[PDB]
Amino acid sequence: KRLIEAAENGNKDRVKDLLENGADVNASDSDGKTPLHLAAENGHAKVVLLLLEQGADPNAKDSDGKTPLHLAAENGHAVVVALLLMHGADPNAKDSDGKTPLHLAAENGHEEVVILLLAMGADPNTSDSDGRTPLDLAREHGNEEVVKVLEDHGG
Amino acid sequence: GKRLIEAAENGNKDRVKDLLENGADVNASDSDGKTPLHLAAENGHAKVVLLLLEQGADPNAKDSDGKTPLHLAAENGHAVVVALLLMHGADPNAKDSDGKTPLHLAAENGHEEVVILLLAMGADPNTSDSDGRTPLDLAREHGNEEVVKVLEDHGG
Repeated sequence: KRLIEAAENGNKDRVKDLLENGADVNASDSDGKTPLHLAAENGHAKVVLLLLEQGADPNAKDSDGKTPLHLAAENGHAVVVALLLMHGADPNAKDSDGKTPLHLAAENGHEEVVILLLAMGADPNTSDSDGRTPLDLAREHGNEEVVKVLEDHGG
Repeated sequence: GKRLIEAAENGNKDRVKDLLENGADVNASDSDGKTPLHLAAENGHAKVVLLLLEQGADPNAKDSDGKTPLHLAAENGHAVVVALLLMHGADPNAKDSDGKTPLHLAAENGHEEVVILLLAMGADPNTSDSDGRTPLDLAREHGNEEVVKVLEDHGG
């Protein structure tokens, strides 16, 4: 409960003391949001690492089917994405719109995140609910470097 | 091999791919022991780094200074490159000729994101270089306060 708000604002000290007091590393909000979802979304890499080493699930799905990897990828938090991938976050997990972390990174033009996801086996040809691939979204965004990266990985 | 090294240094992914298709050795070395992966990691060419790694480039190949591509990427603060190298098994505790690990080089140059990634992959925060200095001593010496705190929190 308090741990979720402490991970959200990137308050590492308050996160550390709440788990020392016995707070569940995998505690969930009414929206299925865990402390790892919010720290990942907000780009708090140090908090993300502490949560991961304490056993936080990098594949926990919220009510939108989004994992902390979806949220970090969407926001272009490259270091956070790398930390999640290192701890076994699925780069092909689909949200409620059928979008993988790669679809969200490509849509928002996050080249570094796209590279990291592809390196960890993200399928560049996965179709979302509208039948669109991350390449289709990268072309809609217009960043030609992301377009090129996806094309080079068999997109 | 020589053409592959310069192309990897320039970040020319298409020329790198063309040379590998023509039979260029992924692990070709210069007279200084620098491989195409050493130069692509040093110059921060993440896309070239990924292509080289998937084609079998050694992330632990040592140059004449005992530096691996991880040392060079960590020293220059290339976070994405560091993450790519770590994913492919680069040793975060490898020592160069000065006894410095990539963590010593990252801490010396104030590269906080690189330090976080190295620590996450098991880099020992208390390794001593040839002068008996730890990454914390080097982070302190060069006034890198953000790096100092991170190292202290990881048992430094």
